[PDB]
Amino acid sequence: GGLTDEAALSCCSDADPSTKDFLLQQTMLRVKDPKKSLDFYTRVLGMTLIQKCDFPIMKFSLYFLAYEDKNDIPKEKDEKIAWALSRKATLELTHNWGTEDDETQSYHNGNSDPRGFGHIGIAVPDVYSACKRFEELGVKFVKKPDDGKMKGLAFIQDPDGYWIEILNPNKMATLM
Amino acid sequence: AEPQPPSGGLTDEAALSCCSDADPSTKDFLLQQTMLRVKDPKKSLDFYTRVLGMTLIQKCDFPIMKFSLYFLAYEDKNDIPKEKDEKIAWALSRKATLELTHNWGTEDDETQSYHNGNSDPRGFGHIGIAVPDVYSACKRFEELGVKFVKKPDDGKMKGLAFIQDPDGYWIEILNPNKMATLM
Ligand SMILES: N[C@@H](CCC(=O)N[C@@H](CSC(O)OCc1ccc([N+](=O)[O-])cc1)C(=O)NCC(=O)O)C(=O)O
Ligand SMILES: N[C@@H](CCC(=O)N[C@@H](CS[C@H](O)OCc1ccc([N+](=O)[O-])cc1)C(=O)NCC(=O)O)C(=O)O
Ligand SMILES: [Zn+2]
Ligand SMILES: [Zn+2]
Repeated sequence: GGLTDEAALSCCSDADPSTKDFLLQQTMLRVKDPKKSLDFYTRVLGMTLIQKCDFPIMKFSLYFLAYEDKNDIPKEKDEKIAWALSRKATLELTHNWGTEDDETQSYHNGNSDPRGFGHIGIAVPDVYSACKRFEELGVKFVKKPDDGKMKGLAFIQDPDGYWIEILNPNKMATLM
Repeated sequence: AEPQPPSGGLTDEAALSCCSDADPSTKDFLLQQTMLRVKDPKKSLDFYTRVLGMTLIQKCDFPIMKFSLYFLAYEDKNDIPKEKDEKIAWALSRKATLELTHNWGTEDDETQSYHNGNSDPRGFGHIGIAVPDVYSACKRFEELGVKFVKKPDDGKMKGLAFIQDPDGYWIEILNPNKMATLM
């Protein structure tokens, strides 16, 4: 069965002083087509492209997306890099050059075998109004808010089919 | 030239051409979690809290569906509310949390293991933690028996590391104030 609350806590340790100031900075996902992904994360989800890095020899680019005010992005190159990479909760989208031309290529979202990663999740003020707008924009849904068992929780998909949970923190406790 | 050239990297201009300003309806959206399935929650809780210094900020159990959820984050333990409902609203409104999904029974199934996304079929790559000193953090990780994908001075990007958790998910260990002098 599951762990009890006491057992789970016994498995946890206090933060060592050496981990002071550590922060969970990014989640990296590979994207087939950066044009489609950038449109989705900025226009549909409202994130900001805070940094773009290109690696010509290794043939890939990185796009960092985050919920930051665009006016906070530093102008200087090195300051910009340090600022973007010290923001909490960023998405690092990796574009391996040439995948958009390969009709037989697609990335795996982790929700069918083999499974592992499941989804990223965005907290919103109102799951119903967010999803009504997503519907109007033609967003693909795994789960609309009242579909299935948990009412008021949704799962949408990005252009690669990665699942994105849409949740209201103040309604999670009464889910079902 | 005649044939349509292969797609390559986007120019900075091409990338910005696909970006739209944020609609006001999304102004309070936040990136709250990354969900990873874990084979054994005991090993994962020990790793994330003892090795990486994260805090268990919420635990959820779903008896009928036979799974539990463990939320880990870099939060002060004293900020965790006492009441069950207040605790949930607070934990699920924190930015940058990890949601660990334990499907009951995987820990005793010797034929089972999750996939980390870095071998066929690929998708997800890694999570990343920003630290003040990659070399000192990785020296400690080595002392603790942490599995590495890339030590700080391994490969071309010196000063950047990748470690793995109990399920083999990759975790980047980076110092944001030195990333600009990489390459
Ligand atoms: N073919 C690869 C491409 C992605 C890739 O190679 N990423 C590398 C870290 S980049 C990186 O180090 O990031 C460097 C940087 C980022 C952002 C900035 N900035 O803020 O501007 C500046 C510099 C990597 O994973 N190395 C680990 C290993 O396999 O051992 C893939 O995963 O599909
Ligand atoms: N066998 C599954 C288990 C994990 C699982 O099913 N999680 C579901 C969201 S629970 C959830 O969203 O959350 C319900 C809740 C969480 C936290 C709190 N809280 O903070 O107390 C309260 C309530 C999910 O992925 N649903 C989409 C689908 O499969 O169609 C798997 O993915 O491996
Ligand atoms: Zn990364
Ligand atoms: Zn989730």
